[PDB]
Amino acid sequence: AFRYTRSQSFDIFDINQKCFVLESPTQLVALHLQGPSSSQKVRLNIALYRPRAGTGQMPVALGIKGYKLYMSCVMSGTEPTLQLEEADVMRDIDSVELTRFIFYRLDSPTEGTTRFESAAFPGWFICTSLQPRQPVGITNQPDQVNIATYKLSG
Repeated sequence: AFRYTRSQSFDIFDINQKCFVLESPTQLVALHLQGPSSSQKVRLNIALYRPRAGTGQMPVALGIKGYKLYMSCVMSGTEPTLQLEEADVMRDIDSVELTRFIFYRLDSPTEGTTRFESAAFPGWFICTSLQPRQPVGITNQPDQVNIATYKLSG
């Protein structure tokens, strides 16, 4: 279904200039990182895939750079949930199960912004809260009382 092509490291901020930090090994939070603290900003190692749902094709996996984690979308209880999993780099994504790691990177090239739509959960997008220091999650209402728009730089 998808084969790995290459990775590239990016800084990422949401549209309100919050960055990601790894609050605990299983949870990202978004905050305005500043002042006087030891919290380390997360960079993404974005693995680009080639193919072998409403979805704009640039399928990617999102590695949490330096922490040996990849983002995934999975059912928890009865609700789609963003999680972070210890996973090695995957050459092949060739099952419904492994599709949990794939997002479509949706760039708005003119504006230089990006959204990330789950491949396992089409219609669900990676989002942050309007409030700082809350978990990064997924939503089927992107940018509606949350932020689902990012600016990447590499």
